[PDB]
Amino acid sequence: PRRAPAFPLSDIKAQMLFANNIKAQQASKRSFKEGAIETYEGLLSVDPRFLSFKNELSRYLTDHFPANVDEYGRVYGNGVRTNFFGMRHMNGFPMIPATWPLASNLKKRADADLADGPVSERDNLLFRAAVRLMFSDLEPVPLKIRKGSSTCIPYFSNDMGTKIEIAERALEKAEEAGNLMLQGKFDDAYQLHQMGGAYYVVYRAQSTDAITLDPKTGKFVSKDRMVADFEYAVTGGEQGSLFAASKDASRLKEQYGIDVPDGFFCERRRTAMGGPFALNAPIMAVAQPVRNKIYSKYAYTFHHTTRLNKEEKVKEWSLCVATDVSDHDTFWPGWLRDLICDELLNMGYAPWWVKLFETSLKLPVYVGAPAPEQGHTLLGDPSNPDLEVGLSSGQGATDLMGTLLMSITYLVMQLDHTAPHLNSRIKDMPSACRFLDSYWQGHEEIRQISKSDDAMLGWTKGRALVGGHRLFEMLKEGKVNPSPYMKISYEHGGAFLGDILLYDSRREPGSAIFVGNINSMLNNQFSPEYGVQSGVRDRSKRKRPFPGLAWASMKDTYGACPIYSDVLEAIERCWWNAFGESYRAYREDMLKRDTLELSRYVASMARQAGLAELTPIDLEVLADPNKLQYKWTQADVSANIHEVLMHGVSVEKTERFLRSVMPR
Ligand SMILES: [Mg+2]
Repeated sequence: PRRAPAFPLSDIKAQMLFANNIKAQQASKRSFKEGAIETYEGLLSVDPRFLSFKNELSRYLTDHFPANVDEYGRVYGNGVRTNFFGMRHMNGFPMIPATWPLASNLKKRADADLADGPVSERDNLLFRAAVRLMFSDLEPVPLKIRKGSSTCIPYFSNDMGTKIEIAERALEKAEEAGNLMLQGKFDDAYQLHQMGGAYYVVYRAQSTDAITLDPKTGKFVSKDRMVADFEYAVTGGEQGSLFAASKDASRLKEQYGIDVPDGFFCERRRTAMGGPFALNAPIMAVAQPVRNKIYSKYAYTFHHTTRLNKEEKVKEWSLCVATDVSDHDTFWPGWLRDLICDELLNMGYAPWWVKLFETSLKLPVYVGAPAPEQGHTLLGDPSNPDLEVGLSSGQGATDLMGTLLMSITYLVMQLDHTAPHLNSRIKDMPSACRFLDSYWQGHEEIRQISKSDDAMLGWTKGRALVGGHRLFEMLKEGKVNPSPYMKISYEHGGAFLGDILLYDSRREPGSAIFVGNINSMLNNQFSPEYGVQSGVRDRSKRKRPFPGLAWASMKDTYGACPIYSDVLEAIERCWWNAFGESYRAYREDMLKRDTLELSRYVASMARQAGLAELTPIDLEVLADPNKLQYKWTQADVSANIHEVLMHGVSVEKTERFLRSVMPR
């Protein structure tokens, strides 16, 4: 069923992806690299005292605080959903090998018995209504760019001035590039305007992953993570193999002279892709106005801030179903990209813009280094973008693509299994739009709160409620998938956007509360994804600009967890045992140093201003800006703090660009 073409780095097609500069050339050739992360300034993730600490703490917390999750996956009591062994990884050392990204997910979807298009006309109207409501009356805003982010293919620039020039040029030339693509002249669009080429595959660490302690043997077992070899990836699974990657860390002693304590493993590695910036800029210029619309007009379903903001909505429900989606990005359907594009054309969107958007979701992928002596291969031909990878992580609108798919998928699930009496309200496009507009504002007896693959489905009192309970039972039974679109199940320990829904004896949403996940505090404090990057002078460009600041927001973020105090005391006791120092004093010193350093970056902050004007969100984001890419948005952050992390292209340039894209 057609193998994807593959080109080695030596091939002209791969050489054309990398500009004639040191950074781009280094990116093309970069071999497999691994090493201990600098967890905190002067502390490596493999430091013997640190691993001793992690061993004692993970064992103690699991012992004293076993998971309190009922038969229906509802969290109660202590607010704990699993063991605490997830911290037991040699951070910076990945599992081997990482996966080769699947060039086509068509067979993957078909074999999982998932649909190759909307099943019914109702579903087709709902997906199309989502496009109409999300992309209609948009207002232009400046194009915001993350400081220190790469432009990837072909320049690999990290310079803000260069990135602004690239983005401004992209907005000027997007029309000419899109029109070339409409003529099938992809090579010309890429050669002239750097719009096309490929995604650059970077493998990111998932610092904590499931580990269990086998009571029979007293030995730890890491969760097997399936990976595709090159043959499997190019054939979409027709040939080659899907096998468990090796998380065994024994090798670190032999290779690096690192002592590996019992039950410590190599980290899970996830594919992540970096888009060609010239192609992403015109997409981002439309994506941000879309987010502003859905987070304002449809704030009920889409705008999530605090645990109390979520709680106010959920408390009004008679039933709350916390869903789980299996491997969302890889299963994301190309038919949805095509349906979205077709609908945007029907709405009157510039055909050249729609073509750029379509192309961004079919683009080839350049594989770097999944393992030693592997990689440096382009999958797919940039002259005719035709890949079906699912949803590329570095595409300019990935969050919206997952949100569009999932929001409709969950609504269809509620219609099919609980509310057939609402089907008569969805007869054509105008009625589909009116119904969806009402549903997304939380005005119907069936409701939802969602973001990409995370959601909580609700039922108020009414005709759909009884069906809601049967659907929940069907999910518990786990024999039948309730959706034709994606693999849906219930979450084992229901949570929404980091906050655990803590139920009491009644097991009803009315008396349930949202609390911070204590395991996430431990993940963030002891297993960060990145090192401190102490060599990167400009802190605003680091992956973790001000790690010390997270101490100041900790009580606000995690204080509501039933075992908050217990965990902090266990940390103090274990850190004393391992380092002969106070963890609290260590964090207070880091908080002081980072507070002082922060004022250098904030124009409004005097030489020793303090954190007085900053919110807990501001502090969590300054310690981890990745939270601004999956948890929160621009409007949730103070303006003076957003400026530390982002820079923008003027609204004058974007306003002119947006006028040319949008209908009449
Ligand atoms: Mg969830």
